[PDB]
Amino acid sequence: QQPQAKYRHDYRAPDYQITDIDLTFDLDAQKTVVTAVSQAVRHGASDAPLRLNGEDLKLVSVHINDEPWTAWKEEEGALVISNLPERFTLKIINEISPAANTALEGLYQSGDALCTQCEAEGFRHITYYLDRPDVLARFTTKIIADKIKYPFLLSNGNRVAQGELENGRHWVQWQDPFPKPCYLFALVAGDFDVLRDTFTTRSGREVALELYVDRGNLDRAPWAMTSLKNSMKWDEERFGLEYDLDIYMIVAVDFFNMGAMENKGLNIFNSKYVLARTDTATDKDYLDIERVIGHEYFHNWTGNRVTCRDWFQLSLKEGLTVFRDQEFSSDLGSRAVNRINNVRTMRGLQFAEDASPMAHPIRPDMVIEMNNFYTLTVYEKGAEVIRMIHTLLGEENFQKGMQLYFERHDGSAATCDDFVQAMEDASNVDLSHFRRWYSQSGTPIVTVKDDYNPETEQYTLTISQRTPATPDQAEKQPLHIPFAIELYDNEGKVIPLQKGGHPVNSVLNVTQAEQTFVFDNVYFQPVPALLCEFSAPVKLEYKWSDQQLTFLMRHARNDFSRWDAAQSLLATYIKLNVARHQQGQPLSLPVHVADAFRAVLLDEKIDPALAAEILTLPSVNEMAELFDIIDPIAIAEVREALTRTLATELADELLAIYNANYQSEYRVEHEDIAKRTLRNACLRFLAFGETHLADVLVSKQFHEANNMTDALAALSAAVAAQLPCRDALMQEYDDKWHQNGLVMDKWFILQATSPAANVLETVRGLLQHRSFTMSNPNRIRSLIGAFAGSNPAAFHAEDGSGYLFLVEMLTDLNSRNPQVASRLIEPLIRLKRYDAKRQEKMRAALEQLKGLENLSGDLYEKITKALA
Ligand SMILES: [NH3+][C@H]1CCc2c(Br)ccc(-c3ccccc3)c2CC1(O)O
Ligand code: NA
Ligand SMILES: [Zn+2]
Repeated sequence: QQPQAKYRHDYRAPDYQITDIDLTFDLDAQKTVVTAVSQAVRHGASDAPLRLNGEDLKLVSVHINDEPWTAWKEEEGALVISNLPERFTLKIINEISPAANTALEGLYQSGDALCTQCEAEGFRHITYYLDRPDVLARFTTKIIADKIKYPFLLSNGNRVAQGELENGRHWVQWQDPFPKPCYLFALVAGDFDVLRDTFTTRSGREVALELYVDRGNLDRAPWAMTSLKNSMKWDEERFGLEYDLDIYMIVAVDFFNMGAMENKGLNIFNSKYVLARTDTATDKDYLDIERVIGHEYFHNWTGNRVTCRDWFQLSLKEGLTVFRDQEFSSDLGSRAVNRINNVRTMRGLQFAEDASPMAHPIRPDMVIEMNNFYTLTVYEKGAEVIRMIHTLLGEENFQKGMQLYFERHDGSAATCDDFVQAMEDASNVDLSHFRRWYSQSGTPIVTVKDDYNPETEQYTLTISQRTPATPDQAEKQPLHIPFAIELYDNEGKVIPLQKGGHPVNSVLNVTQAEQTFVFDNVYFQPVPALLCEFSAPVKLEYKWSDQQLTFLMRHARNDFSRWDAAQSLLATYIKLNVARHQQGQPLSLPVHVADAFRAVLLDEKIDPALAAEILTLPSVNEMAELFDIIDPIAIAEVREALTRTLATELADELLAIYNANYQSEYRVEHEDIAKRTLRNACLRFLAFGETHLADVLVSKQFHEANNMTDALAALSAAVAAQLPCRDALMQEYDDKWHQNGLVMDKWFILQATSPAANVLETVRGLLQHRSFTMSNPNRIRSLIGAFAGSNPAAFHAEDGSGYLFLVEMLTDLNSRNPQVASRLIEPLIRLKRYDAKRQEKMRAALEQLKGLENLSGDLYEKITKALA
């Protein structure tokens, strides 16, 4: 029987608490023996039994105060112990097999090392325990292993004991003084190179930093170490927070499902977010390592010192920590580029999730498998909700709320409501209506109409809002939407906002279904910038003219507004030509639209970081969100045709800007990164010029590149334009990098996203490639996931071959690695967005998976919602 769902309104405090736990591991890959001594305290009724969670455990013994216990019974996923006193010592001994753990949750094998992953509910795969985040205990961990095979034995906290044994075994004991929920426990055993450094806090605490990597990779760790130090200094300056322990350890592992994990004092990272060298890593990799390193470090306060009362409160730490890593990257790098890409993700990927059968509020109300809810909504929309609080309060009040949040809840497990109340009490801003953002799903739609009265010199905005019903909620109500505006006159000068002789704040409080806002002393009919900086996560409906948008592309004060205006301009003609493609007609584009992008290329006063993003066309997933019914083949071909048209009309300007931004020296510095993004944005268009010219330029950049950023941009362009040099370049890349999995991932992504007519045939053949393996999540997502998620034109082939391919892959991964399978099934859940003939084939595919033997709960939850 598949699992029953759990509901947020059923939360009840635990009948039993555990205050301290002493763990002993006798490590072995085939068999590990765990001994756990816990000090327990009963808070519930005297006749309530102790219910411990446990999965795939071989129980060996159960003692209460050293007495072998007889009043216990094992049930599905639990050990139930009865007739207990109010205080006692529980001792459990059980066995596990890390070598058989292909799901990568609990204690498992990563190559030759042993490591753990315990969030959300993985610790119960190690021993019987109260595997819930509102139980906080002080841990002490003793590890015993073969010295030659496992010379390094790591756990949370500080080393407090160590010894050697006979038969070549040794041991180390660790102690972590901060109580924690078990999902923050970590253990690592293996042989590593160690990069060691130090960081001194502003108050004088010296912290030892230790980065563990595979033998031979010390020259790939310096940037990660630098990013850690940068994270520690920034948190002090911006939030006034210092690290609270003596050591900070990071371990890079090749086999990892969840990107990275914030285990107290012992983070475990996917190698993709640690290792970097200029010849193997791109600018995006460097900046991703920075953001992930920061994200995990910032969890030390927003997550660890204050954790979650229950898993429905996940956004309490993830939304706030994402917001923190966004501010970190924005302060240190380009704020405009960070915001633009964060908005592309919201519009392009999160809106669709909110328009799917899996839609949920940032604080879910119902969950079957908690691992299915580490989502764009909980993370990305969660951060937008935090940012809206920052917008309503301001930086000063916002930090006051942070400090009150920590004062009240440091050392406990809190809820989302606790956080909002702290911000409300500290700032004196009423957030009662704002709380609805936590409980209501779906994307609000904000409609705006304006009117200028020359007689009275008044400008009136009539703003309405509505949220369409979602599969999970039939009731929707208006929200508190912060709506930021700016009014520009005929010269591009900002018009002061005022009413009745008093200034009016530029952040409007849109709180009702319909409302009017009147402004005085509007001397000239203005051009509005609406929803500035994406001030709320909503869809905007305003009948722009092409001239208003090109005006904003020229005169808007904030760089984000200039990019946003260009997106609105493109959207109108993306929709035009998709309709034309469906009727067999070629692309049509007014002359004045191409000229607006010509002016961007030739504007010497525009930040090249911004110009590069305006010259980056929306992705196929961003384009899909513009349509009621997705035609993935028309979207893909219209994107190419638009690229070809602009490449021909702007050929001369593109080549000039491309040559002007050449850089002989390669530096990982934001100004250098910006020029390089603008150069490679021009290269995308130039690849679609005359064949002989494009093939020479692309091949030249590939062979002369002194860094992987420029080499991969050329290789990507050769695949995208199907240039004659493609096959040769792709073979050289393979011949050179086939032994480096991280570098080959980029190669698989290009194969899976290729516009070639035989892409599926090539993808299937790559299942036997020397660098691919179904045992590594990174390889799976780079080839299979990129195909189903990032090549919808091929995944949605009219013959249904894409659906059948994915069914085969998921049949394997459902038994091997359900967590990775659940991420790969997401393209099938969106069937209702497509045409009826495609829906029929996709339902048939879901029905096949629905009838699998040993269907995991991960897929059962999604399949059930999809077929409803
Ligand atoms: N608590 C863990 C859960 C694992 C997880 C998943 Br699943 C998906 C995305 C991220 C992540 C998001 C942003 C930056 C870096 C990483 C994480 C890491 C985490 O949130 O620290
Ligand atoms: Na900055
Ligand atoms: Zn996180």
